[PDB]
Amino acid sequence: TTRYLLAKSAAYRAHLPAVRHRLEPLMERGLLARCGITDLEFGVSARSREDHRTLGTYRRDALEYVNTPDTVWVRAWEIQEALTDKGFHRSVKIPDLIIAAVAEHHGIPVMHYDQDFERIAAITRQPVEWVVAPG
Amino acid sequence: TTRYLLAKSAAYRAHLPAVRHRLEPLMERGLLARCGITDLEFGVSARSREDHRTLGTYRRDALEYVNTPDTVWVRAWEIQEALTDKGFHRSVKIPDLIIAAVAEHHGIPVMHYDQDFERIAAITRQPVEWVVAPG
Repeated sequence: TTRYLLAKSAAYRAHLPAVRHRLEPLMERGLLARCGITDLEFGVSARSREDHRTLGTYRRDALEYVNTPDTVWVRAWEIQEALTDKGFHRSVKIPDLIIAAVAEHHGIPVMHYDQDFERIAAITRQPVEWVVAPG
Repeated sequence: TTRYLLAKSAAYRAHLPAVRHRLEPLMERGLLARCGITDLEFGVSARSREDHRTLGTYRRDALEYVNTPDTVWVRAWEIQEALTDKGFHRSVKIPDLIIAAVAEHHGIPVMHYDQDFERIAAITRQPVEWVVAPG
């Protein structure tokens, strides 16, 4: 039904059996999504220039593209402001703010393995989901 | 004449006398630029929610805005690919790729204090400048 914007923390664990068990059916159904910044974070995992090309081909084959509206910069600033008094603005990574803003714009959950997405969602009220139960 | 897109590595050193000596005249002349992502990285330095607001007001008063075109995501991916064989894709931060793409789009140098901008410029041939001589 709804797609999930897959965050690095889950993608980098796609090889673990429980995580694969969740991600493979979503992928086969076309329910995993990517955007500009999640592709960039995925590209860090390349092991050669050609492998970076292989990874790009995989991502374009396996995850549905969603656009990044130009509102993400201010939205991320708003979220960062709301995280500041608790001090989370110094630990929540800038790319994760952008990912959250993209997912919120499209009305899709972020699928992740990082409590920081729960810290963002406490502010935005947007849907987020652990790829597998954290415990 | 030309503006400079100010990167975090220089902004975070604005209090050092040599750096202030370079940045204050540029600021007074309206020659320092900001974009969505450089403002986000600056916001990490806030020391309270209200201070985050103070910092935002300062940035809007002190640095000229430039837009972030939707081409930055693919441009950053291209740069990351060209950094991959040397291994720099695993150390050059995603926000710095975006900053470089913004500056390149606008034809303005990045003003920085991080050799990673020189690694990017070796690929793109775009202008970059140390805020003060690195040595």
